[PDB]
This record gives sequence, structure tokens and C-alpha cells, in this order.
Amino acid sequence: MGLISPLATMPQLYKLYVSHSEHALGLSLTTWLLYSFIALLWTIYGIYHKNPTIWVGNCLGFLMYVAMVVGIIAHTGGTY
Amino acid sequence: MGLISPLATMPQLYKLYVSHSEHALGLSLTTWLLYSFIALLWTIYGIYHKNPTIWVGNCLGFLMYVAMVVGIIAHTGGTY
Repeated sequence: MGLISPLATMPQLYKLYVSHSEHALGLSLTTWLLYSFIALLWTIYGIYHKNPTIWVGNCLGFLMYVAMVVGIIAHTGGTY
Repeated sequence: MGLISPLATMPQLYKLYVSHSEHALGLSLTTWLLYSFIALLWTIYGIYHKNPTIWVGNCLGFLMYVAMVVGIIAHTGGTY
């Protein structure tokens, strides 16, 4: 599912950026850092079994989520 | 961590709604449905062991994520 869910992100990327930029995600810088850890956190949990499933979706998720989050943050350079 | 990450959502809820509404999340209706399944999907996986850890964070995550997603969707009633 994690592999198929990035497919619905094809327009989310363009839509998000096209729809706006300063309020595209409406996320805070502090929250961004916490969110990033969560994505990687799941990967570490899976690594424990020396075979993380989430790692597959993590790559796409981390990149996709980060691209959107950084997009808004980079647009205003600030969030507060 | 999932229990502590909702804490950084205290201003995200107000910030997101206050920051905007039509472009608060910039998410699509179709994506919203897929996203909802992902949250619940993790819960089902954990249920398999008759002890889901994510279930704890799932409640807060699902409610928090849904509240923001529905907020933008309900604001415009459409996303495209």
C-alpha cells in the first residue's frame, strides 16, 4: 500500500505547490523536525528485525513529505 | 514518540486553520481517503499480534490528521 499510495501524490506535489506556497502545508519548523524523525523512526523499528518493510515506503514518504514541507518552509523561510 | 508528537500539534491545529483554510493542507479528496486507510492500516498490522502499539498514536494521529484534512475539504467542499 505504501508503494501504491505515492501514486496519489503525483498531483499532490504539483497541486500543493500550485495551490500555494506560504500556506501550502501550514506546518511549523519545529513540527517539521519532529515529523522527519517519525518517518525515520519507523525505519529504525523495522531495522531491528534486519528487514524493514516501511523502509520501502519510507524512501518515497520521506522524500515526498519532505519536499512538500521544505517547499512551504523555503517559500517563506519561516513558519510562525 | 507517537504520544509526544501530538504535543507539537497544539499550534498546528490552530496555526493550520488560522493560517488558511482552502489551502491549509492542499490535499485532494482522493488522497484524503487513501491517507485515512494508511492510518488505520498500521493499526490492523499491529492488531495481528493482538497488541497494536500504533493504535495509541493512531487515535491521536487519525483524529488530528483527519481534523486538518476535513477542515480544508469542508472549507471549500472540494479539492481539485
